[PDB]
Amino acid sequence: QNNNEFKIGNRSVGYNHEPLIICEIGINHEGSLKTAFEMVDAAYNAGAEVVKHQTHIVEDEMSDEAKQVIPGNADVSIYEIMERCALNEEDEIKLKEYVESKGMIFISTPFSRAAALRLQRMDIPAYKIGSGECNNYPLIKLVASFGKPIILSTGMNSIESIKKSVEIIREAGVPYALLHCTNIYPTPYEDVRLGGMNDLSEAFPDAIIGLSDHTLDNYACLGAVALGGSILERHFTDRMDRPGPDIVCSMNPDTFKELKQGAHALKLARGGKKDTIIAGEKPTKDFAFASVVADKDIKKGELLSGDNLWVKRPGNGDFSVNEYETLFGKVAACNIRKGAQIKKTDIE
Amino acid sequence: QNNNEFKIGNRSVGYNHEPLIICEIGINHEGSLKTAFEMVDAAYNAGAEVVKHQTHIVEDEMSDEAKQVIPGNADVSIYEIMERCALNEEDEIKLKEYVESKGMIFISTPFSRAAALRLQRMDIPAYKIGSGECNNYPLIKLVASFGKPIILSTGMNSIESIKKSVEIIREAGVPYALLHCTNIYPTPYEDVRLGGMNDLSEAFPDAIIGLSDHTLDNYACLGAVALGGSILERHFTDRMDRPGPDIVCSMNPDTFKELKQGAHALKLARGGKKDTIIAGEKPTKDFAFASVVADKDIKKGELLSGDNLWVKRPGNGDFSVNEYETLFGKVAACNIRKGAQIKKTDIE
Ligand SMILES: [Mg+2]
Ligand SMILES: [Mg+2]
Repeated sequence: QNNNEFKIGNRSVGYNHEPLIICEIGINHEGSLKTAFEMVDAAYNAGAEVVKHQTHIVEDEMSDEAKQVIPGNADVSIYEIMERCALNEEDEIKLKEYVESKGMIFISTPFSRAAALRLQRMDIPAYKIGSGECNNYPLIKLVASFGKPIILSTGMNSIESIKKSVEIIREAGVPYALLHCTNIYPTPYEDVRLGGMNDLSEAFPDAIIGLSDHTLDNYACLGAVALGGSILERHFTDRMDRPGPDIVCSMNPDTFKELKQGAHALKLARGGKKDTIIAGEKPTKDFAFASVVADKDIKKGELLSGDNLWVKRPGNGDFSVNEYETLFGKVAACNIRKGAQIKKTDIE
Repeated sequence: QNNNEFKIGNRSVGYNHEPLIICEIGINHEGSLKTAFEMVDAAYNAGAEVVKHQTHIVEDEMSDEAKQVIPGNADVSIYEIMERCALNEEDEIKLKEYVESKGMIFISTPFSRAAALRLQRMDIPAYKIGSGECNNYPLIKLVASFGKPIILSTGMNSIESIKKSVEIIREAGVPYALLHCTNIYPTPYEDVRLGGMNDLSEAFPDAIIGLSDHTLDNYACLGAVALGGSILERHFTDRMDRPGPDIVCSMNPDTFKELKQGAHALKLARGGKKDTIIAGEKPTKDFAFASVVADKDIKKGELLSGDNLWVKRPGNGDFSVNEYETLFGKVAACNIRKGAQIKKTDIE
């Protein structure tokens, strides 16, 4: 595929590295630092490498109009949901310390100028930009000016619209990833369109490519790895009985571990070339390929033909099945017994 | 990808159809028709559509040399294994009837001229050709002359070598599939090279493409489906504690069902295009996209600038974030309150 790569802290990402699973706790903590810690613990104990937050400062994120619009996966205004689940600056700092105290990488998605500036003050190692902000060129300009790598979700946006955000990122000179994404909560399998990842890599040859997913299980992400994806993001919860509008499409510790194991296998199995010679097949080639044999008793002086020659395993005969027709018309230099492999000494 | 398709009996196969899982009982029955029936039952009860056999007539399959060569996954000669597990013509006919009595499709792999002729007499709906015979051009010629579709495994062979077999198949005028395959029992993940499927489809645009697999689990096949594969073949057993050299890489009823369910999800999720507009994202676009707002109180007559304008959710404002910079230099036609969306009536 490609050899693009960059570092998030000490963790390299890209086609030639192990796929990175981003555990998006998001708003799943419902505004409780204690709940967030329980989810951070569950992620740690499951083997997570990265916990991602969402940084919500509602007054800079939304105008008063947001109090009258309802998301497809809720029954109250987006403003109410965000004001309910937002952690304040003091608590988010503690959350980052807690994640890092567990040896994991902390990143977050700013949904506003104020949030981006908060995260720059905390000095996070990379920035996630959500699909809603993929076309927020002013906010992308700000985040790119921080000089850290950017992971950009691309849901709800065309290649043409994405080109403008990538132009800004390239101008700031930071490496970046593009996550294919579909922003329906939850997303039907039929809307995932894994082919969109190929479209992104074709259009943006310098991007690390991955998938942000909101389906009900791991299949989409496993397919993303088979296609060459390097970053996988799903929401994460410690328990599936938690309340919250994103819980239903979340992984838990057990399904995280399943994704991690499947991503490892598919990282190994993906790519490569048909024509590569595999040493381990040699014993099979040696017995499974066919050699030319006599199909009847052939007397000295008789001509070899398609009527007195055939081919049978194994592959150690003087003439392989690929040389079958070249023997036609040759002269038997001695009697040849039916069923015997044709020897170089059998022909004149 | 493509719209190639053909019928195996009443079952259409190809990119636009449900992936077909071939339950390869093979030599797993260890020569016992009773055992083969138990495996056919297990496949039926698990939901299998196709049971595939192997047709071994050892005298036409192997010369005496085969009694001295040992496969990588056994400790006796290939001749001994095949003579031990082969079903005679009477038993194979009963096996085909039994499979069909269960509503499933019966196909088989001939390893010899005599076996191919036996299967033509039984009138099977399609022929599998194993990777060992992919370069057995004489045998392919014979099988292609039967006028039934061919499913050709391509392990241990180059594209160049495969082109000669496909030429023969095309000349006979039958539709065909190409299964990418690696013939190590079992196959390490790192040797699967799922990219080989892309190589085959590029070289042979008229082929239905799939995977024949000998890994220890379903990951390779699930990746094959994500990449567009239409046919999946794994060995199949009723129970994993059965003896036999291929049992260890076999699926059983539970892992068959898991593959069937994963292949369904990935058939739905695969392919497609990034730029497709998804109706279900519309509610999210409506609240998640940003509109232009006043970043400070702006007095009538003042000019709009990057210093007194910003952007915030939701997306119902008169000016979207993509129009942000076009407002620069416009004149406020009235006082504009900090935080308000910019209205078309706010500018001269
Ligand atoms: Mg999300
Ligand atoms: Mg096999």
